[PDB]
Parts: sequence; structure tokens; C-alpha cells
Amino acid sequence: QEPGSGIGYPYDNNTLPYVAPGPTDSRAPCPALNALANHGYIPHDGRAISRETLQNAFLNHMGIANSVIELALTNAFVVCEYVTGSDCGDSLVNLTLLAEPHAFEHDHSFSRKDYKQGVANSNDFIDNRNFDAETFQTSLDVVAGKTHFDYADMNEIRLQRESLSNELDFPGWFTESKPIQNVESGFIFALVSDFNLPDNDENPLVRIDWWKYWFTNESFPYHLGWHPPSPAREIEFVTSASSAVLAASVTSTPSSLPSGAIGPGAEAVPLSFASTMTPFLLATNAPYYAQDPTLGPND
Ligand SMILES: *[C@@H]1O[C@H](CO)[C@@H](O[C@@H]2O[C@H](CO)[C@@H](O[C@@H]3O[C@H](CO[C@H]4OC[C@@H](O)[C@H](O[C@H]5O[C@H](CO)[C@@H](O)[C@H](O)[C@@H]5O)[C@@H]4O)[C@@H](O)[C@H](O[C@H]4OC[C@@H](O)[C@H](O)[C@@H]4O)[C@@H]3O)[C@H](O)[C@H]2NC(C)=O)[C@H](O)[C@H]1NC(C)=O
Ligand code: HEM
Ligand SMILES: *[C@@H]1O[C@H](CO)[C@@H](O[C@@H]2O[C@H](CO)[C@@H](O)[C@H](O)[C@H]2NC(C)=O)[C@H](O)[C@H]1NC(C)=O
Ligand SMILES: *[C@H]1O[C@H](CO)[C@@H](O)[C@H](O)[C@@H]1O[C@H]1OC[C@H](O)[C@H](O)[C@H]1O
Ligand SMILES: *[C@@H]1O[C@H](CO)[C@@H](O)[C@H](O)[C@H]1NC(C)=O
Ligand SMILES: *[C@H]1O[C@H](CO)[C@@H](O)[C@H](O)[C@@H]1O
Ligand SMILES: *[C@H]1O[C@H](CO)[C@@H](O)[C@H](O)[C@@H]1O
Ligand SMILES: *[C@H]1O[C@H](CO)[C@@H](O)[C@H](O)[C@@H]1O
Ligand SMILES: *[C@H]1O[C@H](CO)[C@@H](O)[C@H](O)[C@@H]1O
Ligand SMILES: *[C@H]1O[C@H](CO)[C@@H](O)[C@H](O)[C@@H]1O
Ligand SMILES: *[C@H]1O[C@H](CO)[C@@H](O)[C@H](O)[C@@H]1O
Ligand SMILES: *[C@H]1O[C@H](CO)[C@@H](O)[C@H](O)[C@@H]1O
Ligand SMILES: *[C@H]1O[C@H](CO)[C@@H](O)[C@H](O)[C@@H]1O
Ligand SMILES: *[C@H]1O[C@H](CO)[C@@H](O)[C@H](O)[C@@H]1O
Ligand SMILES: *[C@H]1OC[C@@H](O)[C@H](O)[C@@H]1O
Ligand SMILES: [Mn+2]
Repeated sequence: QEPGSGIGYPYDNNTLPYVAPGPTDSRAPCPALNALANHGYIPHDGRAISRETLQNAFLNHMGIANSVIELALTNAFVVCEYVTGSDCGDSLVNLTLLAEPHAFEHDHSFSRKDYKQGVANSNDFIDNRNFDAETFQTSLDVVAGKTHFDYADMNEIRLQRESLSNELDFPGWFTESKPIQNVESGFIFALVSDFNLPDNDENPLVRIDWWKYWFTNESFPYHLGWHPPSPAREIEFVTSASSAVLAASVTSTPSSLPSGAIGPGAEAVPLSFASTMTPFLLATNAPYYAQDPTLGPND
């Protein structure tokens, strides 16, 4: 939001306005990174970003502590070296390379299509980076009619996404990624769980309208009463939430589920790629931005 708008105080006293991304700007397959870039907390063009810039932006504008993104940082730079074919040091080339398939980016996402989803030819690939309304709807449909959802509901949503991806992806492509996706499930509970409820820390409930605003608009739901978590969220909350999701009892099992879908997942660890491995090509689609309606500087 613009200075003098009042939006943000007293949680974020140094806000910057929303600015839609241009056709030449680099965006990522991550709702959090795109929202930061849209507000200029990290380069608006999504290029040449350092670990320090990332750490401060998340902490000071999203209520996310450094511990939460420690592994994410390591993995972002592992992917950068893999894609560019060289050490990126302390400057992430751009946000787009984060969409390299079967790396940090994975199949069965909540709001993005898979790299080979519904393609007729084995050599084809599609946009697995930009927000996809239709895909997001398949996630929302699981909790239709509700204003909040818990760990059990989240477990159901991810199972529905794995089922659909397993059926729609070109034969041989689908690769399950429970460890990474569920850290992201933890990310959702950490950012948009209803802190107005007295037991928010023990049994967090995600507010659906907040989640929808963040994902669809790639900006913050201040208009809906949201504000960055305070105190800032720590990694402990995230992995605990991750484990709780996978541990929830399933009351509706979708068909065509990959083997081992229901059950605990392994701990997420640093990625590693062989120097001889050639990376898959990145989708070149221009960056997505909300158009129904378009957003103003304070949205
Ligand atoms: C964000 O950053 C990413 C990462 O940098 C950007 O994506 C990358 O963008 C570049 C363009 O800037 C794009 O490069 C082209 O790739 C063409 C296809 O290459 C593959 O297929 C053919 C193989 O022969 C080739 O391997 C051999 O050649 C390359 C160099 O071409 C060499 O490194 C290898 O070691 C092999 O010897 C490769 O596997 C390629 O044809 C094309 O080449 C031409 O460009 C100039 C010279 O290199 C050359 O003489 C040619 O004239 C060029 O390299 C990458 O493909 C792409 N990477 C991926 C993984 O998608 C992204 O664009 C950025 N986006 C934003 C919005 O900022
Ligand atoms: C700091 C470094 C971070 C990096 C490098 C990063 C990277 C990524 C990548 C590569 C994806 C795509 C994975 C996929 O295929 O779904 C992703 C997804 C996601 N990220 Fe981030 N991210 C970071 C931090 C965060 C944080 C802290 C939050 C929120 C509090 C967040 C929330 C999400 C969510 C919810 C998704 C899932 C989107 C979907 O499945 O549709 N990210 N991120
Ligand atoms: C995306 O953002 C826009 C702009 O803030 C949202 O539309 C407004 O939402 C508020 C409540 O947050 C309403 O009171 C306004 O009247 C809406 N304005 C318009 C022009 O529609 C929109 O709802 C957000 N999208 C999602 C999916 O949450
Ligand atoms: C790259 O290639 C060397 C041998 O040339 C392997 O030892 C590496 O582990 C790595 O191999 C992967 O990448 C290239 C091929 O696709 C190969 O199938 C793959 O296993
Ligand atoms: C914002 O300013 C008020 C006083 O003007 C202060 O109490 C509050 O803690 C500030 N918040 C932050 C995150 O700086
Ligand atoms: C989230 O975190 C828990 C605990 O580390 C894992 O079991 C889960 O697979 C996901 O990585
Ligand atoms: C979730 O799990 C992680 C390890 O995966 C712990 O470090 C954290 O304290 C929480 O229990
Ligand atoms: C780990 O932490 C989460 C979030 O605080 C709890 O919901 C869970 O019960 C576990 O104690
Ligand atoms: C991972 O962590 C959560 C925390 O409550 C447990 O519910 C789960 O059973 C696993 O131990
Ligand atoms: C059983 O309960 C879960 C949530 O606890 C639902 O998501 C499912 O649809 C069924 O009603
Ligand atoms: C649907 O079926 C699975 C096993 O196939 C159960 O784990 C689940 O509880 C639900 O009844
Ligand atoms: C119960 O609910 C799950 C998730 O919505 C479905 O995948 C299943 O087919 C049944 O409708
Ligand atoms: C790469 O290809 C996409 C579509 O496949 C274009 O929209 C983009 O501009 C670039 O040419
Ligand atoms: C996007 O564009 C529309 C129409 O120009 C405006 O209503 C909105 O404020 C945003 O600037
Ligand atoms: C709910 O609790 C977990 C599982 O036993 C399931 O079958 C029940 O419906
Ligand atoms: Mn994905």
C-alpha cells in the first residue's frame, strides 16, 4: 500500500504499493515470491536477488522468520546452478528458473498445472509456473461452502490434486513429491491461518477468503482484515503443521491415487543434481497478473 493510506499500521509501517508485472518481468511459480516482487520488496523485475534481500523481505513484510526459508534458500541456489550451469554465488539470476520441473518445482501443485499435464505428445510441455484459476478451483471445490478448513481438509485437498495429476499427466511423467508439497502446506497454515481464534497455535484454521486473495491476486489481503503474523512464524510451526496434515484421517479416498499417497512423508532435504544432467526447458509465458478486476496500488 501507498504511504499515507493507513493500510498496514502498526504491523508493517513501511509498505510499498502494488505494481502489476510487465511482459519482460520475471516471476516465479511461488505466490509468496511474486507478491514480494509485485510490491518491490525484492526487485520488481525478479532478477539478481540475494539471500539477504529475500530474508529481510519475508521477515519485515510477511511475518516469516529466517528459519522458515533456510532450506528453501539452499534449494533455490542449487536449482540456479543446475539451470545456468554454474555457481550463482549470492545472486539468484531470476525467479523464472525456479519453475524447472522435477526439481524444487514439483507435480500436483494446488494452483498450477503440471509440466506435462494433458499433453498429446511426449515431447510437449506447458506452463507450470503461472497461477491457473481452473487448477485452483479443483482445490477450492474440496472445501466448498466453508469459510475455514483444518489439517484433515488440507490432507483431502492434496490427495485430490495428486489423483487428478496422476490421471492427467502424460504416462510416465507424474512423480509424487510429498516432502516438498507439505512444507508448502505448512507455509499456508503459517501465513493465512485465522489468528483471531484463541487456539490458533494449537489448531490453526485457514481462512479461505484470505487464501484466495493471496493466490489469485498475488498481493496481501489487508482489505479482509489480514496482517503479517506477529511474532514472526518459525520453522517449528511449519514442519509440525506439515506432519499433522499427513497424519490426518482420510474420510474420502479419491481413485487413481499414487501408491503410498496416504501416510507420513519423509523430511524435506537439500536437492542435488549431477553436473552432466541437462535441465528441461523453462516455459516462456509472460507473467500473470490479476485482471478481473485489475489491482490498484493499495490492493
Ligand atoms: C531466467 O533465467 C533462465 C536461465 O538462464 C533463462 O532461461 C534460459 O534462457 C536462455 C536464453 O537466455 C536459453 O538459451 C538458449 O537455449 C537454446 C536451447 O539449448 C539447448 O538445446 C540445444 C543444445 O545444443 C544446447 O546445448 C549446447 O549449447 C548450449 C548453448 O546454446 C551450451 O550451454 C551446452 O553446453 C551445449 O553445448 C542446449 O542444451 C540454445 O539453442 C540457445 O543458443 C543460442 O544462444 C546463444 C549461444 O548460446 C548459441 O550460439 C546460440 O546462438 C540458447 O543457449 C535457455 O534454454 C534457457 N534455459 C532453460 C533451462 O530454459 C530464462 O530465459 C530467464 N527468464 C527471464 C524471464 O528472465
Ligand atoms: C524464500 C524462498 C522461497 C523459495 C525459493 C520458494 C520456492 C517455491 C517454488 C519453487 C515453488 C513451486 C513448487 C510447486 O511446484 O508447487 C513454491 C510453491 C509455493 N510457495 Fe514458495 N518459495 C519460498 C518461500 C515461500 C514462503 C515463505 C511461502 C509462504 C509463507 C511460500 C508459499 C508457497 C506455496 C503455498 C506454494 C505452493 C503453490 C501451489 O502448489 O500452487 N513460499 N515456492
Ligand atoms: C482481488 O483484489 C480485488 C481488489 O482488492 C478484490 O476485489 C475487491 O474486494 C473487496 C473485498 O476485499 C470488495 O469490497 C471490493 O468491492 C472488490 N472490488 C472489486 C472491483 O471487485 C477481489 O475480490 C480479489 N480477488 C479474490 C479472489 O480475493
Ligand atoms: C550425467 O551423465 C553422467 C555420465 O555421463 C552420469 O554419471 C550422471 O549421473 C548424469 O546422468 C544423468 O544425466 C544424463 C542422462 O540423461 C542419464 O540418463 C542421467 O542418468
Ligand atoms: C509501527 O509504529 C508503531 C508506533 O507508531 C509501533 O508501536 C509499531 O510497533 C510499529 N510496528 C513495526 C512493525 O515497526
Ligand atoms: C513437512 O514436514 C514434515 C516433518 O518434517 C514431513 O514429514 C512432511 O513430509 C513434509 O516435509
Ligand atoms: C517440524 O519438524 C522439523 C524437522 O523436520 C523440526 O525441526 C521442527 O522443530 C518441527 O518439529
Ligand atoms: C506442532 O505445531 C503445530 C502448530 O503450532 C500444532 O498444530 C501441532 O499440534 C504440533 O504441536
Ligand atoms: C509429525 O508431527 C505431528 C505433530 O503433532 C504429529 O501429529 C504426527 O503424527 C507426526 O508425529
Ligand atoms: C470426511 O471429513 C473430511 C474432513 O475431516 C472431509 O474433507 C471429507 O470430505 C469427508 O467429509
Ligand atoms: C479411503 O480409502 C483409504 C485406503 O484406500 C483409507 O485410508 C481412507 O481412510 C478412506 O477410507
Ligand atoms: C470424497 O472427497 C474427495 C475429495 O473431495 C474426492 O476425491 C472423493 O472422490 C470423494 O468425493
Ligand atoms: C515462449 O513461448 C510462449 C508460448 O509457448 C510464448 O508466449 C512466449 O512469448 C515465448 O515465445
Ligand atoms: C486496472 O485497470 C482498471 C481499468 O483501467 C482499473 O479499474 C483498476 O484500478 C486498475 O488500474
Ligand atoms: C475417520 O478417522 C480416521 C479413519 O479411521 C477413517 O476411516 C474415519 O472415517
Ligand atoms: Mn508445480
